[PDB]
Amino acid sequence: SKGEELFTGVVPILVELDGDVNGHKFSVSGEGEGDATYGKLTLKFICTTGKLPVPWPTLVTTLVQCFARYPDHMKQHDFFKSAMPEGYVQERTIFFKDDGNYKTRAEVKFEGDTLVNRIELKGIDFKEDGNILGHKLEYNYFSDNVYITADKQKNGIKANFKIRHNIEDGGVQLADHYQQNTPIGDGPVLLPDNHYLSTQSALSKDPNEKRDHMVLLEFVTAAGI
Ligand SMILES: [K+]
Repeated sequence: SKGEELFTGVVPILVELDGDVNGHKFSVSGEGEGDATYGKLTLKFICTTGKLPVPWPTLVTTLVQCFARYPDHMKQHDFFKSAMPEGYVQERTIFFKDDGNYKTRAEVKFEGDTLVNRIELKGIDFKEDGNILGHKLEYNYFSDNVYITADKQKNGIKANFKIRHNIEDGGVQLADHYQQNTPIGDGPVLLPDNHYLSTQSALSKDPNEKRDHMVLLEFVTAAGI
């Protein structure tokens, strides 16, 4: 595709989210860079409206799969880069088991030489003393597989996966993800064979930063072919 050549080096990334969860409104801004040669993302997010009303870990997935390392033998299955520079719409429902759900819609595209992810999140039916609104999740690390399949009728893809969010002194808060991506442009895109993205997210803090924030180091690699 044309789009693949946009990712051969280090690309600056901007993320902007507006959220509304059980009536609590909030915004997040993120900056960093992605190096798709290595599947490597480094990002820092700030809650610009003050204190974040959900746990940071629950927003990682929402807050640029075009930075996946696709092995050379799977380059024909890389929908994400094939949609660039015009981009794709990424939409999700995220099902928090025994709790509410997030519904997200994002546009991922280049603005100049900057890869931008603009997101609207709406969360409904959360328990106000639940693990999410009660801030009962650990802040550390999670890893999983994003199972991707073609959706020929929207000229895009679907995916699904499950995140096991660690509960502080406890088990796991499951977060079932259902995803669709559709190209923004009229251009052609690569419709993939079934495969997955193996993704590892490491969360940390900037010792100098007083705002509510999250530092993210993530690796994303396509596999399963
Ligand atoms: K938390």
